[PDB]
Amino acid sequence: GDVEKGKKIFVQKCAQCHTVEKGGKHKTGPNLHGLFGRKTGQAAGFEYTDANKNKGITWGEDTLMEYLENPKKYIPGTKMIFAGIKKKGERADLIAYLKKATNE
Ligand code: HEC
Repeated sequence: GDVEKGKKIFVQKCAQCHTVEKGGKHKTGPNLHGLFGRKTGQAAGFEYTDANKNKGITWGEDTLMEYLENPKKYIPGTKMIFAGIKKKGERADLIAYLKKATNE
């Protein structure tokens, strides 16, 4: 995917609730640094729902593609209030940006 387009999507749809930088603050949602290859619910010091904590999948391109299409369908009971990104291209670009930004 396109990292620059993904950053624009992230700022538009995600950044109000999430930081990506190493040591970045929790906001409404957890800091996302180090997400790739990590199980659900593992950001230190964030109070996850039992639903997010117990989902038990590993974050990566495949699981983010499914989650971000419809978060509540993938993790029923999640307190992430976000309807989803319908378009495959937009999700792919956003995920390309997250793979770069959350590993810097
Ligand atoms: C605030 C209104 C949110 C918006 C907009 C987005 N996210 Fe979110 N997210 C938020 C909360 C409160 C939580 C915790 C959910 C819970 O039930 O405890 C989350 C969770 C995520 C996760 C999972 C993190 C993990 O398992 O460690 C991811 C990967 C995530 N959120 C990504 C994400 C993206 C990419 C967004 C823009 C499309 C986005 N979120 C919007 C709050 C909010």
